[PDB]
Amino acid sequence: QADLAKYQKDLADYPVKLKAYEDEQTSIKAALAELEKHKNEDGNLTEPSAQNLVYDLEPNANLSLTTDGKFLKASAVDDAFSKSTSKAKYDQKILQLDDLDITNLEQSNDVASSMELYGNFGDKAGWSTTVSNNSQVKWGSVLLERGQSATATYTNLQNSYCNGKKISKIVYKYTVDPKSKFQGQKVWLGIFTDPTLGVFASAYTGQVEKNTSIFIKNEFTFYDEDGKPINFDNALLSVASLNREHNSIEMAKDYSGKFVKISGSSIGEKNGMIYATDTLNFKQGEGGSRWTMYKNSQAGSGWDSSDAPNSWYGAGAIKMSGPNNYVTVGATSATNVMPVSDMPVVPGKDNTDGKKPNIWYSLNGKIRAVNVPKVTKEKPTPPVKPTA
Amino acid sequence: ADYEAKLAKYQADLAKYQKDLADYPVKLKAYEDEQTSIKAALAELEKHKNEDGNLTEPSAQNLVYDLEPNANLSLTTDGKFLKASAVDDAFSKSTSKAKYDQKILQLDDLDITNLEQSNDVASSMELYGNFGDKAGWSTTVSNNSQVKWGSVLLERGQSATATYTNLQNSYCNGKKISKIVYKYTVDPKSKFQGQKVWLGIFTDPTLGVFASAYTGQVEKNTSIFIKNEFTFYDEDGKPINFDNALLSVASLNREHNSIEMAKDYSGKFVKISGSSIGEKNGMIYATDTLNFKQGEGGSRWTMYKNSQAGSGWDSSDAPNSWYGAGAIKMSGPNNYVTVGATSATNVMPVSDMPVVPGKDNTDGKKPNIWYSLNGKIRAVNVPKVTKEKPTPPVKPTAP
Amino acid sequence: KLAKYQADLAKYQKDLADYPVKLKAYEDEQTSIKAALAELEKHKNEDGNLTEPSAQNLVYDLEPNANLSLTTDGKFLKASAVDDAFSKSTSKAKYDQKILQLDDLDITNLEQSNDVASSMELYGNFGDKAGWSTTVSNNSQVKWGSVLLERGQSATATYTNLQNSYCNGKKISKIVYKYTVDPKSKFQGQKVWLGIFTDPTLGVFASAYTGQVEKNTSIFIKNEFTFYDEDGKPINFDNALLSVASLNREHNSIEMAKDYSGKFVKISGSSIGEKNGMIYATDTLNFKQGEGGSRWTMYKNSQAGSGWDSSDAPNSWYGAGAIKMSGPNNYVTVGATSATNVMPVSDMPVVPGKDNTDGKKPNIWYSLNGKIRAVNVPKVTKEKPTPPVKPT
Amino acid sequence: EAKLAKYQADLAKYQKDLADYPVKLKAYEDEQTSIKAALAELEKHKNEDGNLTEPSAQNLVYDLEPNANLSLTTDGKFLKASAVDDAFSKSTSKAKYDQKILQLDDLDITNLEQSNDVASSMELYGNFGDKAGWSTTVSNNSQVKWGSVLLERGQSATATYTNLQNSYCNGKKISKIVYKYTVDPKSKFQGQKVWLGIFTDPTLGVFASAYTGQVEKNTSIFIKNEFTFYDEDGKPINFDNALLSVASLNREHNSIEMAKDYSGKFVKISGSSIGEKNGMIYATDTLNFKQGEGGSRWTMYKNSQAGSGWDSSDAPNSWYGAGAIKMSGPNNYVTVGATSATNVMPVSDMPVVPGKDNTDGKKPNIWYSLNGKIRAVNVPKVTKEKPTPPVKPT
Ligand SMILES: O=C(NCCc1ccc(O)c(O)c1)Nc1ccc(O)c(O)c1
Ligand SMILES: O=C(NCCc1ccc(O)c(O)c1)Nc1ccc(O)c(O)c1
Ligand SMILES: O=C(NCCc1ccc(O)c(O)c1)Nc1ccc(O)c(O)c1
Ligand SMILES: O=C(NCCc1ccc(O)c(O)c1)Nc1ccc(O)c(O)c1
Ligand SMILES: [Ca+2]
Ligand SMILES: [Ca+2]
Ligand SMILES: [Ca+2]
Ligand SMILES: [Ca+2]
Ligand code: NA
Ligand code: NA
Ligand code: NA
Repeated sequence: QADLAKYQKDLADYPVKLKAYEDEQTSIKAALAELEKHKNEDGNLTEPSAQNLVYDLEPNANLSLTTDGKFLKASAVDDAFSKSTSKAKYDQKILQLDDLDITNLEQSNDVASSMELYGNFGDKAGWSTTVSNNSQVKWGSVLLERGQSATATYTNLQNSYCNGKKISKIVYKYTVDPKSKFQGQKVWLGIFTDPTLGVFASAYTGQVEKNTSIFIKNEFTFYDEDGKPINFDNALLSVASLNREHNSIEMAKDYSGKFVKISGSSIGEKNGMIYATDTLNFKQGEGGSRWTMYKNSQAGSGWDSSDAPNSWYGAGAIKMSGPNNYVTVGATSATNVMPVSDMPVVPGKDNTDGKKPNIWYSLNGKIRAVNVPKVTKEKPTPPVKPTA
Repeated sequence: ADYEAKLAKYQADLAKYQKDLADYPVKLKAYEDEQTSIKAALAELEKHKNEDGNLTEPSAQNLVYDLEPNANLSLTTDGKFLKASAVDDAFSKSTSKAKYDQKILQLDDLDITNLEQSNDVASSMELYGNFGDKAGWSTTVSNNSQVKWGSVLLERGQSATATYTNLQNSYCNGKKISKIVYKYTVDPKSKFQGQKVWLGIFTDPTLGVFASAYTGQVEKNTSIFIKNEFTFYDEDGKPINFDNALLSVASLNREHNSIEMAKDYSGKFVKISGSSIGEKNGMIYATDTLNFKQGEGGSRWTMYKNSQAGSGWDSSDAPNSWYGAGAIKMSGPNNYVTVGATSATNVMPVSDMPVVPGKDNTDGKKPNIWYSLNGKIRAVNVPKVTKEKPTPPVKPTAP
Repeated sequence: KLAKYQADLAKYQKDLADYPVKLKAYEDEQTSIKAALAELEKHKNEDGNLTEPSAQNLVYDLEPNANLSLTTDGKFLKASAVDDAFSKSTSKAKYDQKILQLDDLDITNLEQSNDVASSMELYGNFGDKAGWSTTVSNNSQVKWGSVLLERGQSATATYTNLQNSYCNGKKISKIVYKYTVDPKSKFQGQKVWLGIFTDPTLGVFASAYTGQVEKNTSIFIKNEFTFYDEDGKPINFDNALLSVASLNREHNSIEMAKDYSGKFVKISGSSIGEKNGMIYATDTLNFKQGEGGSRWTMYKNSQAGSGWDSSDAPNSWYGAGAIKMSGPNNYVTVGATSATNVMPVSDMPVVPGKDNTDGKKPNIWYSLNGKIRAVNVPKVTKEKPTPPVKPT
Repeated sequence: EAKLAKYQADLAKYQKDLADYPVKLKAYEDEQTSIKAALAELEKHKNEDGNLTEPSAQNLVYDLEPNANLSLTTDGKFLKASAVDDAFSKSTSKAKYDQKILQLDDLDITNLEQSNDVASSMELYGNFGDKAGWSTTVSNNSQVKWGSVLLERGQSATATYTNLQNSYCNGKKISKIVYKYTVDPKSKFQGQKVWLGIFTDPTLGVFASAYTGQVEKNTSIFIKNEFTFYDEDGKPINFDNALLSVASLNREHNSIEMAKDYSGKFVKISGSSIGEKNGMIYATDTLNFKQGEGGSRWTMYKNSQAGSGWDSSDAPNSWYGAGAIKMSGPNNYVTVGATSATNVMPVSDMPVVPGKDNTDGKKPNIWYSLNGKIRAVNVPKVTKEKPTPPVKPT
């Protein structure tokens, strides 16, 4: 049919595609050869590896959402943000997600028929958030009980590829782990339209909680332009911003694939859990922490930043394969993880202090090790000429 | 005994040392006199810092970088080079065709859909503009003055790197600039509906770049943003560490429905007194008024020249150019800034916007922008630092 | 009470000692005033002279140290909020040059709910803004309290701590002055910012300006005032001359007074006259020399006689008139209006290059005081003294 | 025959004037040559300490009039020498009074506000008569006399100075000066009255005080000065680029002495603390009270330190606290006063002196003078008028 003109163009373009593929392969192999000489230096993967999951930022993605919980009205999200422990920041045109008291989301009058978006856009453009400051973020919100879930279909992806195949759709299921130890009965899930931004999960009702935890199970499958699942092939899933304070541990567990250590990172694997195993990582000098997670006077501080060079201090990876992968990410009181005997002691700070049962987390391909070569080009197949 | 070759070397170095030593007092006196003049000028400018067109904090300009019409441009990219054939063809069709048929290259009317075919791709950069068989044509850049640009087609995250050489008039803190390496990257946060961006990178580095995602229709809630990372090099190919250099961020147009801005920049914002341009939330733009038409949206002057006094401020010759300009004080060898255009609704709510009768602030805009980053600071009477403090020559030791 | 019949008798002794001096001062001031009026009757039709010669018994020119108290049925505005509004929108530019440009203030940023205060707060080029400039009196210090009013709403100002002002020789100790937004004003918004200056002779700035000029627009403030003496007793004006000044008329805008007690008094040669119960530039503009029949330019420039719109300008009278007033309670509405609201385009002066239908900002600065702009008007400062009474 | 005698005496007076005309003309031409050479020389030193930035001669010779006679009118109250002396003997003043010192800046004017303090005519007071040998803060051991008035805001006193002996303007002898002092209504002193001590020597200026014994925050006293100079014939003398010395503008950490609302143009002395900003002449950028404090180069009172005592009438570095006003025309004016620093600028903008509160209250008083004693160095004086040849009587 008219297939022969697309064959002509594909054939004219095949040598360029092939040379690009071979050049990138050459560069990747040279980069890995060099990285083998620094694999035990700070910020490097201990086992050198390329990244074939190019998946760092999708700010223009469109989000669709199903749930067996309740959708929340954007009105209700706004109202809850305007009250209780968040109200202060709300009055300074700041959306403080970790201060949101979800008690004001639990009325039945707050429930919507479909997902509605909220964030620092629209009539709140120019506000900033705790997620990306004044960069614009939008999220749909659901209210879940233990065991209930929300399924997010992200489309309109523009920058993400898997071993050179374009990722056109991501279907992600967030489930509230029933073994979570939060004192409340509901969880607010703010699912960002950008899938690389992950989710904010909160059972916070305005007071801190001892021996508490919130854990979200994540099951995801990636799809190409044909709606065909993409089988991961030693893809590197970035698990980053695993903060550990003196009284709180952010961790991942129950995951497919193999933990991948970043050399010099506080994050390691112990008893099937990925977290800061031996030191804190909140403030320099406290509990063996090398750097401060927020920015201040000290050099190397502010590592809990997406663009921070020493981001890797709070990050690790998971080597994954297959089309369906999963991992549970959450926050838990230190006492749930280990006895107080085993804990680092920080002068003036009680390890038994309560913590807010909330967490912001994301799972993407933005691996935090340095000089990780990306696999962006697929080996092209020769075009076939159509039959007349 | 081949200590004769070293002896000839030593003797010619000993004559060059003697000439350098003969010229050192003159160089030192010139440097000290320029320092005296600059300090007196800054002391004088401190008395006008709250008057129209003056820097809020008086400062000298040690980045002499306004004019390089003869520069040579080489270009790398991870996108696709565009043939001059293809650029011409795209200019000859669609929303651009009209002006093309009047022998005018209207860059902001170019529909880049006719640049997205693969037969349009070249293996190396090709130049296009109002020269050759199009000499005498007009462009929206410098009217009929001759301009040339190379073209690339990039997706989000892709980039083009421009090496400008053959520089003739540019200096930084008195060190002559011999090479500029400049990387233009398509910001993935751009909100244009397409997937491609045409970059026209002008051979004159002071002319900046034209970026366009325009496909023939305006777009609501749209934006195009280009990240710029640059390093300047001297005669020896050694990077030049900026020392409070003033990078002019100029012609930041704000219409009723669209804002041109700079953000994510190294250095600190430098205000021009009375300018529409200020800084808010880490972005440099017309924060509180428009600057398109006198009387519309609080703007003091009209950007195009007409009957009204002070109009045509969006020109290079315009004495009130500073009305649409600001600066960035920068230091270090590697500097960066993202410049772009975005629909007003992306920046602030309609509640907060200036109201212009008869014009919808939510109107779509073309996702394109022309911008340039140079040393042509638009404040008035800014003294230039042209002379570098000389080091005494060292005597060579005999062989 | 036995001690007071010695303090009143000691204060009587001094009152009796100065009564001859007070009486001599009164009688010569009377002589000088009568001679001045006799002379002025010979120039009453010369430029800058009152058409009907008259003395000024309202000494009321400058009260920079007066204290201002304020009630309202509108909303008080926080000084913080006023500052914030000045820092934004059409004023921001001048604000960043340490200038408070009152006629450029976009009052939309005063209409938020946090902007309201429980009591009047002062703002101006004082305090942490000392050394700043205003469009009111340039580098001189001015302070004003601010309210946000709807049509028909009002603010009442009590000025005390007056130091230099007198009425029929009687010292003025208190002025009560009510500003009301005329509901017939045609501005496009629903709110008006009132900046009421602590110096009552500086009047008020009224603005409905929202960042855009407006066609067929107007802002009008009703003024009802009563003056009080030391004993807190109202003072009955007796042909007092109220100066209605700086009535600017551009090609598209007319500043005027109307609905006033008393009778208009013309200054000979002034652009200002009375027509259809309104006091304004009746026949010519007064903005630029040669434009619309205007003799002089209101701002200072190249031309002789320019800069008439100044307190110290010798030809200020070109934009001023008077109102002869009597009684204790007087009133007048002052405002600005688009020329199209006053007369058809048929009747308007034609200025090449300028559209008479151009929109204008719905704001105005005005003041009503005793600084009559006619020349050589003798002032009545001395009261005829009453003989003291002896206590018993 | 009765008028042929007058024609003969006019013919001898013409004969005399004609005999003196060549000498007068040669003297004038020689002084013009000397002044032009001096200005040519001064232009090469115009940016050195103590020099006028734009070199100029001084044609207002007006330094010293100790024998001048003063007459005074007012719309306020004349003060008796009785009352001035009594007030000097009491309150914040009394101490210095007991050591035979008249300390004007310590005078509590509260004891001038009673009614038998009032006189029908000006009366003089000072370190003369039974107080000869006393000291004043004006000229210390030199004899000075002043008449005193009590004014409210807007009230004024007009001084006619005659019997002038040493002062000239563009070569014309000054025979009379009429000078009006008005209390600026914008003054912020807490009081309601001002004492004006107007010295018989017009070059000594005036002392203005609203001081009632306590310092005042956010305070100010300002006196408006309007003056016209007259020649032998009673004709006003039209100034022609005369230099009016605006001097002793002291700026402490909490107080600024300044001039404003002036006819003419400000003239800067190179290296002086005094400059012009927003139409006001004062120490614009540094204090000038004590060396090292607030950027001040020298100490205003005399002590050990070199260059100190600059606030002196003879001090060679007088120019450190001085500027000038180039004036023309017959009627000139300027308002001089003292004001709390907070009235001029925010504390943010103020020079910082450790241990000293910039918001401290100050006494609302000031001594100032406006004369021709220009404090820049080597300013050539213009003493000779171009003479006109006499005309012969008929
Ligand atoms: O790395 C992070 N998060 C920084 C930690 C943080 C910052 C501020 C807080 O207020 C806060 O609670 C936590 N964020 C990120 C975002 C998007 C990504 O695509 C991505 O790959 C990583
Ligand atoms: O240097 C320039 N560039 C030309 C701007 C322009 C753009 C598109 C056109 O179509 C056009 O005609 C002109 N003029 C300028 C720059 C910076 C300024 O702040 C400013 O106020 C004026
Ligand atoms: O002296 C005043 N008021 C202040 C002067 C002024 C300052 C800034 C302005 O923007 C402005 O409009 C007016 N009234 C006056 C002056 C001149 C007249 O011809 C007259 O009739 C009244
Ligand atoms: O010499 C004078 N005026 C009299 C000095 C004086 C004033 C008040 C006193 O209380 C006092 O004791 C002495 N004027 C002057 C002096 C020094 C200067 O640097 C300058 O610019 C001007
Ligand atoms: Ca975290
Ligand atoms: Ca532009
Ligand atoms: Ca007016
Ligand atoms: Ca002094
Ligand atoms: Na975040
Ligand atoms: Na251009
Ligand atoms: Na005014």
